[PDB]
Amino acid sequence: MKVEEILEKALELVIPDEEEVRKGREAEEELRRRLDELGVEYVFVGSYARNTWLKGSLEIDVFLLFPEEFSKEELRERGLEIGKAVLDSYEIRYAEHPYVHGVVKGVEVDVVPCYKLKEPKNIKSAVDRTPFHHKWLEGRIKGKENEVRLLKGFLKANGIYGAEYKVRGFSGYLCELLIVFYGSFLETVKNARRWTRRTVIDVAKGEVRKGEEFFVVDPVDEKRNVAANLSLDNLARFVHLCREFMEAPSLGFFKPKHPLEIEPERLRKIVEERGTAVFAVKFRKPDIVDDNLYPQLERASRKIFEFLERENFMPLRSAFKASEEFCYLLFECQIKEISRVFRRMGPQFEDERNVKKFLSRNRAFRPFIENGRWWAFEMRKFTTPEEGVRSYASTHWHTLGKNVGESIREYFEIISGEKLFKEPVTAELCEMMGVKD
Amino acid sequence: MKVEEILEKALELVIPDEEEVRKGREAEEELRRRLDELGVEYVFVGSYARNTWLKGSLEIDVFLLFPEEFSKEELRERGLEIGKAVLDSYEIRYAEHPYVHGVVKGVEVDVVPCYKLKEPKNIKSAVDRTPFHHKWLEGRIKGKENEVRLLKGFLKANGIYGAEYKVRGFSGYLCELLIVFYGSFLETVKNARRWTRRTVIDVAKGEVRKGEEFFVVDPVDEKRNVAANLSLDNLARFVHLCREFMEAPSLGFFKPKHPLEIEPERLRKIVEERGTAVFAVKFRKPDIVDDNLYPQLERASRKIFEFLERENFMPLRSAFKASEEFCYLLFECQIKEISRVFRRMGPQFEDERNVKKFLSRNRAFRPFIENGRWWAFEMRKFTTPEEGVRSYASTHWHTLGKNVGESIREYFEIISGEKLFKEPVTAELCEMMGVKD
Amino acid sequence: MKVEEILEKALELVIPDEEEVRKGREAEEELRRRLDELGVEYVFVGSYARNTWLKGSLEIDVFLLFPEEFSKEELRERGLEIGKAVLDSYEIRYAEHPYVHGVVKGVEVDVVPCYKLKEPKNIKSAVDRTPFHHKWLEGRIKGKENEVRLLKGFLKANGIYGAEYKVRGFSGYLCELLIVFYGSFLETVKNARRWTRRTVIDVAKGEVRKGEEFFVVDPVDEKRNVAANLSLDNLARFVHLCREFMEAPSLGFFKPKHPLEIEPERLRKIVEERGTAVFAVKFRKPDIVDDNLYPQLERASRKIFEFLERENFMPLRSAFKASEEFCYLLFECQIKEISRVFRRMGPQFEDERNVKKFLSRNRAFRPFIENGRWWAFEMRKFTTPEEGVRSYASTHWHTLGKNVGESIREYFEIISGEKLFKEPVTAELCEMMGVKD
Amino acid sequence: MKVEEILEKALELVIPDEEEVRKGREAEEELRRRLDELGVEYVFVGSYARNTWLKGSLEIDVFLLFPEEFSKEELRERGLEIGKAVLDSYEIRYAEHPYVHGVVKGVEVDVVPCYKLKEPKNIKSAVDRTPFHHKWLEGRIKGKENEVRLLKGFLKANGIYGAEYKVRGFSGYLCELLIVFYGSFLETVKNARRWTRRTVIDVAKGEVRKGEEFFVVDPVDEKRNVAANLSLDNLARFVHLCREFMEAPSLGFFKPKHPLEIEPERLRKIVEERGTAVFAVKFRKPDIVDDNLYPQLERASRKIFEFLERENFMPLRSAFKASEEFCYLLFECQIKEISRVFRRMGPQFEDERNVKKFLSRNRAFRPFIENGRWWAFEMRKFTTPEEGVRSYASTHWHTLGKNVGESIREYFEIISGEKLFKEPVTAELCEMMGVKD
RNA sequence: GGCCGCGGCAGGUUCGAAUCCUGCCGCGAUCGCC
RNA sequence: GGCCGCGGCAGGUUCGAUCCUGCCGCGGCC
RNA sequence: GGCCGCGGCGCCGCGAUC
Repeated sequence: MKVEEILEKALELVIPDEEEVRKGREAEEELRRRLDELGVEYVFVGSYARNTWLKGSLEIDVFLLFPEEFSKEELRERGLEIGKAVLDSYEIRYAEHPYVHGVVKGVEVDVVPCYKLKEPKNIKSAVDRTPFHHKWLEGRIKGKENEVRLLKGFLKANGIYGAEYKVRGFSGYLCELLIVFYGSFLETVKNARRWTRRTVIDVAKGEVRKGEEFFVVDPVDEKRNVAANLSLDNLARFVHLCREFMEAPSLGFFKPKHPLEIEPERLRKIVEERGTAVFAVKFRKPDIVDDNLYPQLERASRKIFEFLERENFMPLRSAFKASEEFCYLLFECQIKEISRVFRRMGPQFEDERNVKKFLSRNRAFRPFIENGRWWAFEMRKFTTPEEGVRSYASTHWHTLGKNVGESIREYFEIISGEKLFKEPVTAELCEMMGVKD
Repeated sequence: MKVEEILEKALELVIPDEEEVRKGREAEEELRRRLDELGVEYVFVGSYARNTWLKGSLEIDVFLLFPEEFSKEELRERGLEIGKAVLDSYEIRYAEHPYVHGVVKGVEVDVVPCYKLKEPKNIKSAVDRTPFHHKWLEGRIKGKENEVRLLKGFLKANGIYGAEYKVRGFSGYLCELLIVFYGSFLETVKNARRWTRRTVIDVAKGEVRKGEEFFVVDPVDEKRNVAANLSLDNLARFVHLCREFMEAPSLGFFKPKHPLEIEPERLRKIVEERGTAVFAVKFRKPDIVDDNLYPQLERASRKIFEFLERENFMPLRSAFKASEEFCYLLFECQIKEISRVFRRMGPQFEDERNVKKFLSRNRAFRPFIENGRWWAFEMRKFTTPEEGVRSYASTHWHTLGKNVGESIREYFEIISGEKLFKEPVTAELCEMMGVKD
Repeated sequence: MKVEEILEKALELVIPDEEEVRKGREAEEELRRRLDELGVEYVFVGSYARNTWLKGSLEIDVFLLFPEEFSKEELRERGLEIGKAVLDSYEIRYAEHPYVHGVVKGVEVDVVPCYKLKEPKNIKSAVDRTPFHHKWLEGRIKGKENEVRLLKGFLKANGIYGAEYKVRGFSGYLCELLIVFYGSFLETVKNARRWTRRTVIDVAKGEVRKGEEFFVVDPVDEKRNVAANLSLDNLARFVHLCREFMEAPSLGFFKPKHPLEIEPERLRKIVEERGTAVFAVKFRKPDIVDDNLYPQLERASRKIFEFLERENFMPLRSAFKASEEFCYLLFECQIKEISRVFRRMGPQFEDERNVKKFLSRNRAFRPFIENGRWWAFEMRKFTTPEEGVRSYASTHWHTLGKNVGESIREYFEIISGEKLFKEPVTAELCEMMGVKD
Repeated sequence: MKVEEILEKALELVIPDEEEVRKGREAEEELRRRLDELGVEYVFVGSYARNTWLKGSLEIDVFLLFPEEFSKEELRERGLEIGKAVLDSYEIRYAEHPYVHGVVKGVEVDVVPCYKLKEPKNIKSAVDRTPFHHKWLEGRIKGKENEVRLLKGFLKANGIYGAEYKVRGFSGYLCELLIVFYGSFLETVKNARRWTRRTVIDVAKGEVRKGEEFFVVDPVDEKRNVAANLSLDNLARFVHLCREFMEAPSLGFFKPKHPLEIEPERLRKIVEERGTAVFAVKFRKPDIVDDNLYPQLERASRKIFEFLERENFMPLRSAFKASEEFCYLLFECQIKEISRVFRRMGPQFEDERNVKKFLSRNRAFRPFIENGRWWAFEMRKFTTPEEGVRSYASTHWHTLGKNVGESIREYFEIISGEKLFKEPVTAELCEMMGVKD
């Protein structure tokens, strides 16, 4: 019902209120006062500094600017001292390098040390790019803050905001570049309908061209792809989302979807209708950050999926879920059970030695010749995908990711049938099988 | 035990007794009397003329020569007419060209018209080579007829004698060429152990060499392969047989093996242990010669096998049988049941026109994106190999051979489970599954 | 004396003599006989099959051609089986697939299994590319075999033939492509003088252009760089060698260089005069193949080099050496000894709290202010590069390569002075320091 | 069935048939005529001369009796000449002394030259004792030939007949002495039940004593033990077999046992259940006689076993097998994996010089004092028995037997897991793990 | 010839060997043994 | 006459072409 | 199997090379 009215109502869901702004302003003023006491060079960067952060996601980023002369150690020591002295309650977090996360008057704050550089050519670390990113945007994004907020809220409600591995979606910095390029949320959406997996957007040169992959050229560093970790599938989803929006605009595009929580009985009747084998590999979650866990959950799923393909259980899709205590690898297979007998390949009839060897082994049934080479009927170790995976996870745990694999070595179990519907994975199941609400 | 005594004992199971010879002599000289009255050019050829026919398989071949001053049409008229006016209880058989077949004083006889040719260059038809074959062998095979009979007996015992499509084995002409080449039965068996699927035996040039296929060069025409209809798997079986015989010689090799009759309950218990689906397509046998029938049964069997692979029922082997009234196509699949749901591939996400068309269809489940393409869960019309073949044979009867397919069109039934073991196909089922005695 | 006369004398050094060719032919014949006996499809490939192999380096490569339907497991099983059967004193090696290395009539052979492909697009495997490399070259290289041999000998004599990691030079395939491109060894050398680190040679297209890296396009796959593992410095050395050859042609360019082998006393005096700290980290060689060992020796020596840079010992160069039992990482530093006392950075003067903490630590000497920042004199844990490396190798063994690092972790020792000159590293030290003959 | 009838039945499996006697008798009488014409001093001895040879194991032993004047290599080459001019198809053989082996009219013959001695005082080698052994037995054994053959067959059916190193059991001569001592086969078995590892059987003195070891005094030489190469464990096995036989007599004791047939999968499941490390050392078999090979395989096994004990992998049992081309050294260990860290013992605390040296070695962790003594943590060079054996076999190949060790030096593999069950060692693995079915 | 058991000499391992393992020699045994 | 192989034509299948079908001549096989 | 580069926050994952 009228795009302009929808976008107007969508701002309410995204723009922070007076209270949250005032909460940030008071923390900012206190933060600067404490920093100025220490005589350190610093700069406020990121979403807060440009006023492009979402309602409910207030977080202040302060970058400490140190001379190029400093060592990495000196960069760390000094930085860790400034951070502790300036925050009410601090915590040492780790990324490319250590830094300090904490709180100032109720507001979350990151204090990150980096080098003060003259040109982007000296950029070695990623934290060294962040100040240049801010410098490039601070003037170009003015007046277009709410457009950024619309784009972010849009992506967030559809589960593709954030470039972290859990999402493999759009980074905040990517959104702001898109707004600078197209000028508004609506124009971004309109043009995105024609994006391909070979689209190259170059804000600095002000042009769109064709490349080898979907590439958003960092105006600060032409060799960097800002959308590097945006998956092909999430790109496709954004493009299709944009087509749907212009076709029939709705405020519902900006509203987070409520997961499908159906009764285990309806779920049982669905699986019965589909006639598939549905089961899960449950194991204890490794104590590691999301950015290590989720690529490993992806790897473990893929390996078991490929195994299921090789063993002729014909997997349809896989999925996974991480809770606080347990992880789950979910699978659906077209084959509930396969015959015990299978065909074992032998040598060609010409090979006297190896045929003799092949026929020497005792078997329940007689080998045979087909198309000039020997074959033998032999017996499978397992005849259901559940037991197949039980065997694979037992013996090939080392291939299911470093930490995920090691955990599966210590403990795992196969859960199938209606017992699986008791586990907290019904939402992932319904999504996996494409269940309509 | 030893070879020398084995072959001596084998000659008894191989050489026609004086009673069988006398039966043939009295039919020959009488048949010549009728060819002299009419005063027509004739010649006795084949296994009878060369005295190399195997015991029990007495059959006289008489070719009617006619001048080159005749068209392809004129030959059959005065050909068959001389045939009918010479044979007592005659009929008409169809293989290549029309010819007469009838019994004269006990034994059956075949009268084939053909041209009288000077050199083997004016050879248009295949029956034009038969005189030259006989003329090439009649001198060279003298003194080696028992060696020929041993090889024929050895082959007929193990179901690979005869080049007709029912057998796809060794022709009688091929057998005699091999004996002339190797000098004896024992030397043929000894050397054949080293035959490969690319061995070339050039009889006239007295050399073996490597080629593109198993090729026995016809002395009369170097471009012809005497072993053309000898299948690859029957070659393999002969090589393997020859190896086993030299290793542990026995008269049993010259005696046909037991029919192997298994009771329906042990057969049921076997199928259970294998865990496979076993079923048959039953239809009424077309009234055609075996050389037309068996290639069509092979085709129908293959087409259904390929359908089963394509539909992911994972067939193991197939076979077929033809009784007097019915034909059977036998199959064994590793999949008894597949899921109702399956994946249908859609267009890539950039392709808006086709994505819209792909998503417009109503389905029970939500389509999804994967690796840049759309995919849809859809439903199979059948979930068992039996039900799949019911559908296939019903709508694709036409491609199951000209006559076999037409019969299947008029009537067929799928027979599975215990009810199949009542059908007269137990021998073929046991062979197919490699059931050992 | 003339360029062409030298090339004529050089042919004697690179062309295989009659005896070696005969040794190859007879091995080939016996190998073909063994393979044909087994019925397998195969193809001779590589330098031997194309007659471009270098004098004294006779080696036969045979690829077993399997159908695409074979699984990897079947491919590997049938491959190894055939390899073990046709080769004497065989040996199982491990590349992409395990393959069989062995001997046939005194000649070394590789039997490698691969897929028989129709189009090069089905290639995701390096061994699958080899048959296509052969088909592309077998015709185009005819009449140019001696030119390839000239180029290989030129490269080998100067230690840059072979793309394996020990060499990081030119592969045989690359050499042959270059000869096809330029037509001769002389033209290749003449044009190579103008090569740069951005040169792109497109062989199939017969053009040269500029790119991001030195890139020789594989005619079978335009995405592949045939010179991928040619190091930058070895490219540089070849270009320089080419300029030198054309300037003053000599047969010496084709002759291997003999090691220096100077007396330990002379080497000692050279190091004394240079006034440098020269030492080695000695540890046991891991039982791994060259292609894993050498990249790890490169990493380890590089990591220790960087440590020495950080610790202000001012390294000049590093080198390494692998013997059968031991490995050596060699270093030369401009600093033999650094002062005990050093400068420790403190906080800026404004920071009252951290200054206090900084000044509260007990020290032998008083802290001081310089450029608005507090500093303190503190003591180094080590004062020689030998002891620094001793510490670093002890505590950071994990960064010196997985296998090399694990070895050093178990045992290493720092050798220097007269003890070092007794170790078998004289050649490497001389080269490292640029000692003239 | 009574014992008497079982023994009556057993004779059938044990006495050579009339054709075998006529074969040997004709070969004998013919072998004499050739020896008499030359006018050479000869004597028939051994199991044939006394008619005690077991069914199927016919061998004619002829000894050439030469004067004492011809020393060593004088009669060695002369007797060898006589051996050729009497045998049909001969061949030379070694084993502690030289001789000639061949055939005479299908029967196998040995021709061993030796000294003609007055009394058993002039004894030099074992070849000089044989005629005296024969002389001592030829009269006493008369009428008890079948008792000897029962004992021989009994032992052979249980793999403990023969003194050769592959067996380490009862020699034929020992068997005869035992029958002469106890009178019959049945009395030997009854009394053997009470044999201990200190039983001394003195035939010449007709008594049993208690001594230091199992000792059967040779009636020809009181100093030598006829049961010298009978192992303690085969003595044990025989005594246990005799107890079993008298408790529940059976003809089965005279029939050899078929090896245990077992699926690789069951074997994998077994090793999983046991939780042990099971692996083999595979290498090419040296071309040497059994009497040299097997003692070397025993030595190699023992050495590696002792290495495994020392390195705390806690081996259970070992075994070995020789195939046609390869040997296998099998091991089962209770430790699949051991920690990298271990304790190294240092000097006593008061020993200042040695403490200083011990502590001078740089190490990852701090040394410590325990019970008046210094200790340090250090790192193993391997953490699995597989890694350990690979290292040990590489460095200490020389000690693993003369020929066996040299072969290992050239090449060996370590095979474990499921790959090992493909090797022809399943019977041995079943035996050493005590697998029953 | 190979293996087995003792005596002698030379190495390796070690902070340090009469002893812990490798090698070269002498004397017996087994197939001292075979 | 059937089967197999090789070419051209017209339809099914699919979101749309890879894949199944039918029709005509060429070569092999019984 | 190891090495190099990319990605996300030194640890993981993915590409290139042998």
